[PDB]
Amino acid sequence: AQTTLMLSQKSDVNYLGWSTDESKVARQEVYRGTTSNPDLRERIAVLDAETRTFKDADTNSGLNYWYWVDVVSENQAQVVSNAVTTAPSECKPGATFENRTVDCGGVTIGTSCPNDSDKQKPLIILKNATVKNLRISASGGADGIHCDSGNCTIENVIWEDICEDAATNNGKTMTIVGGIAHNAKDGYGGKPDKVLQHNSKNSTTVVKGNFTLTGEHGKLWRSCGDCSNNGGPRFLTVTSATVNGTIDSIAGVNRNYGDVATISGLKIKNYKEGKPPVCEEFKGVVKGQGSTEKYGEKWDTTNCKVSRSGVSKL
Ligand SMILES: [Ca+2]
Ligand SMILES: [Zn+2]
Ligand SMILES: [Zn+2]
Ligand SMILES: [Zn+2]
Repeated sequence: AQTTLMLSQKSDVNYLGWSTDESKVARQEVYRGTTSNPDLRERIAVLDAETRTFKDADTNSGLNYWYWVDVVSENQAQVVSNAVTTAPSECKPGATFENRTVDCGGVTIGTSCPNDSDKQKPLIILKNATVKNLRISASGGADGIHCDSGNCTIENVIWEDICEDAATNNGKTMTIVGGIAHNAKDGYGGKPDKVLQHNSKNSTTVVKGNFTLTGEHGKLWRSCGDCSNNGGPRFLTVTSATVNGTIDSIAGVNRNYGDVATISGLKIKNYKEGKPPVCEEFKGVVKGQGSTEKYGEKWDTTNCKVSRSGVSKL
């Protein structure tokens, strides 16, 4: 088995994101040191087997740090990641991956993110494919990653500043496994909007592995509200995610099209009921054939399958 680790620094917090192919994970341990010597690293956290992200806010400004993540199997196997530090090739813009998994090895890719653009291109297109360990540059997020057919997995991807959006589901099932997505007010792409855009129908967007949002965001997922040839049903399944920053709302479902958002394991910084609203119901429309409407935040309804127990203060 193997584990690949990536690091992203945000607001004096070091965020770690990793992917692992170990199938029987029991626990995961985070190690840190002030030097590159792995023999001197010391454990700073013991985590459950499901998360794929971690945040370290206990560092001093005058030091550099090295991190490693040890994925421990039920049978004592130590699957240790590469080291990452704060100390100062198939994955290229426009690439399409089909029916296979591509490990980007932690490289960075990006093009641009022009102000006021009406159309931007995807950096990576997946067709029943998986991409893992990739960083999207702050100034070149363009239209993120597209799942254009079948089942796609976006595993341990870091968006330094989401441009139009982070990922788009134009396929059957798009799964986000871990990853860290940053957005900011006045950042690239304008006012923060959605992270995950969902256009296909009879399809699902899945969020797990403690996908983490940092900075300021519009919403985590939106079933297209006014797409050409709009309709549904569109589904969202959230089992583990964290918002360590601010967000306007979490999910937007078009209840008239049968959309259903099923949410639990959601942690939000300083969460208060209604701040932010989690699942909101809307009326979706076909472009040019009517106006959308917002009905409001809902709990335990047909289309908003989220209970108060599904969301908590981080
Ligand atoms: Ca942005
Ligand atoms: Zn987009
Ligand atoms: Zn797109
Ligand atoms: Zn596409």
